[PDB]
Amino acid sequence: PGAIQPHGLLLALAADMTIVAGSDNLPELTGLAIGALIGRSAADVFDSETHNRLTIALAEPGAAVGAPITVGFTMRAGFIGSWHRHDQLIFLELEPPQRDVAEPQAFFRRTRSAIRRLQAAETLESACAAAAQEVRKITGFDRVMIYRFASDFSGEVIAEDRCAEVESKLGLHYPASTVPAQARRLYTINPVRIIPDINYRPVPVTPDLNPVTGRPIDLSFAILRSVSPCHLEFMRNIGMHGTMSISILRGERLWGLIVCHHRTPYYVDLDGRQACELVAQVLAWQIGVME
Ligand SMILES: *[C@H](C)[C@H]1/C(=C/c2[nH]c(/C=C3N=C(/C=C4\NC(=O)C(CC)=C4C)C(C)=C\3CCC(=O)O)c(CCC(=O)O)c2C)NC(=O)[C@@H]1C
Repeated sequence: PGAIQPHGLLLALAADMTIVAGSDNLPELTGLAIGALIGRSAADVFDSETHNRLTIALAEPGAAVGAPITVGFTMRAGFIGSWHRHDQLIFLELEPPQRDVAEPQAFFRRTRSAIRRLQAAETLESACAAAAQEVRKITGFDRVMIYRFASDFSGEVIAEDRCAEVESKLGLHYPASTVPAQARRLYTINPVRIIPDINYRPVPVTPDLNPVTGRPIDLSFAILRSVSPCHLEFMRNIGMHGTMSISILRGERLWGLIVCHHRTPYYVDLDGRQACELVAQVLAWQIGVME
């Protein structure tokens, strides 16, 4: 155990900013070796401006999450990074700057438009239909659904927008087991979950033992964390190899999910995930007034 999905890098720093852990794909994306970085200082590995951004963000020890940091190394180029504090470690997760031609970009206009359209929705039903259609425009996903939770944590697909070629899931009910209590808990903490490719080979993080708590590294807060085989099989059975879900939060309660599926592996960068997050906040607020 102790692995992530390969579409990014995970570096784990101790509270003092010393590199204590890393995903095995660091030489393949940066050039530097994993062992040639464990025990190394962040001041040596990152450029002066990057180390400054990191130090400034980590100067408040209460702050659990950080806005995207441009991460540049001394041997560089720039990665888009997210940090989280969990299990007494600072997790720095990097998305490579290498954009694919199939992947969407330029989310601003489409997001402003989505929010303009969403505000004009008259009912809870028509706001969820507009949110599904608008998220599909922003992202390019094949199918986008609004999956609402019932009191027993079972859900129903109350809304959906999709490519004509893909099948419908509108009106379908599923047990609470499909999205279990511990998956649901992490969605109240980190609002967007991504699985760009259900057939990924997990990339391990070495060492997989936390050098402070004694206990192995808890990656339950990492964006790149591995997926339970049960969910991967569930997705494979419906023919969707790329997924993304955005929680609809009513306070800390999970009202539902904005579920996105793609037939082939599909990736939405940090910019588009933050754009979708905003749409979900607008939608949750409107659900609150309309309820
Ligand atoms: C395993 C035996 C049981 C199980 C576990 C499981 N599910 C998830 C995560 C998700 N499950 C879904 C559920 C749906 N997706 C949909 O498209 C539909 C309607 C067609 C449903 C009911 C969702 C949206 C997620 C979130 C992840 C994602 O965006 O795809 C987990 C957590 C996996 C993770 O790492 O996030 C687990 C452990 N699923 C089953 O079916 C079994 C009963």
